[PDB]
Amino acid sequence: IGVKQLQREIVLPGLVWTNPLTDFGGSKNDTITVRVPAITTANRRDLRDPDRTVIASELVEHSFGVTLDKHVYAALKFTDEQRTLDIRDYTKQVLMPQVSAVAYELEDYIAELIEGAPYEETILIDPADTVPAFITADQRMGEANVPTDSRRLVVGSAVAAALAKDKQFRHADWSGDQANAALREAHVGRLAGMNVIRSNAIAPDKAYLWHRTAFILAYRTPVVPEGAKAGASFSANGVALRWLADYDYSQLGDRTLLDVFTGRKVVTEVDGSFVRAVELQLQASSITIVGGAFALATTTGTKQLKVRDDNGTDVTARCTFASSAGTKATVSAAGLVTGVAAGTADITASYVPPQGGTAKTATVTVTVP
Amino acid sequence: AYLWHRTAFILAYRTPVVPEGAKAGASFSANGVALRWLADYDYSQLGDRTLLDV
Amino acid sequence: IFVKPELVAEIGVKQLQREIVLPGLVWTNPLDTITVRVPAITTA
Repeated sequence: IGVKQLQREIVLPGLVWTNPLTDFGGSKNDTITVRVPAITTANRRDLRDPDRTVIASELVEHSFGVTLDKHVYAALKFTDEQRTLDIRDYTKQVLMPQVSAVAYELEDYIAELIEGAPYEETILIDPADTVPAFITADQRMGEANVPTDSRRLVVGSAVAAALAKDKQFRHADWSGDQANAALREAHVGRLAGMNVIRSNAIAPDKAYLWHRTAFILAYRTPVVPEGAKAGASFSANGVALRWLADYDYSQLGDRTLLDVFTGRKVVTEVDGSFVRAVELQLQASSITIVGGAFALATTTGTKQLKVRDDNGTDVTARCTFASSAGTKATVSAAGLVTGVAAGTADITASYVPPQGGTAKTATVTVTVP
Repeated sequence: AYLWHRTAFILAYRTPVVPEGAKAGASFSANGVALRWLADYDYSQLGDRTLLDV
Repeated sequence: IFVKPELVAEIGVKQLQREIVLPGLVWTNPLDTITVRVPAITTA
């Protein structure tokens, strides 16, 4: 007994600024202005110059603002009962799935914050040699005079897989370690100073290296309403959640709300330049449609085609599909090929390479029954 | 101006009872007459209602 | 130019309001409807 569905792990919320400052509603428009200390400019003058005039400097302190903008909430209605027919095992059903969903929603919020931050350029990591890519990332961090300490890197499944595939660490003599952590185990040790942290929430082919002073996350636990007969203050992996179920009456409503206030901020410069973080994207060079040749399902069926790169990442969302026999076989935008006429056709999937240039194309035949 | 005897000019107060979905708190009893505090959260809307009535 | 915060204070500035004097000078009765009996006066 027990076939519990596979579920994600909460790793990202523990690697970001959780409530750097407490009070937010005490200021206008629920936002707080943070001042950044300024710097002074200098000047040079030749000795024995006929002109004794001097040029004054300027000291202007640019400041930014952190604002609460989002309200993560989870709504659920009990099955026309309050005590036994819906929550027959208390604190083990309904509550646990709702808490897990809210935690995953906050994790996705943090992931959206990290991915949507303007990274300007993009470090293209090659599977042949990941260490040079990480060294380039270190160089990018060094150029902006970022402090060496408190630099954390979060990698995806594909990044860790490519690190394992790299011959630098696998051979155990190029990596120096005699225990062969890359082969005897699946955990890659810290490289280029930063440690390796695995996170499946982010895109598998995307890795993000950022200093501690890169992102701002604000979390506010709502106060327990005074007009609710129920109420709870259950926490969730470091952030508390507000639970209310006040028996909304109306259509015999047993609605339950698990909510918490969340707010995002990206740290920029005085002129505006996100040079405090870097992103690494795998240099995909070959793609192929999984499953090889296939018939379909029947003469009037559908099949969701899937395409994977050489590295082993799902790229179905970011691939285009074309049919050279559209009358024989009909393909959708997402790759859902539908069989309209029995026969033999071909479908070509094209993927734009992250490194740029011509799009990699792969053609697979289909035999619609 | 008004000059009246204590017998005249009477007033009546009830101090009603709270409904089922009350979630009431403490009492106030302003200027002698008692008052009831009602606090009802409206899940359908975005607000909470507080009522002091008699 | 130095950016500075804002200040909102409150020192003895109370909005003018009325005074509760009239309540307590009237015959208040607790509690559908209330009926008060009027005693009768006879004649001789």
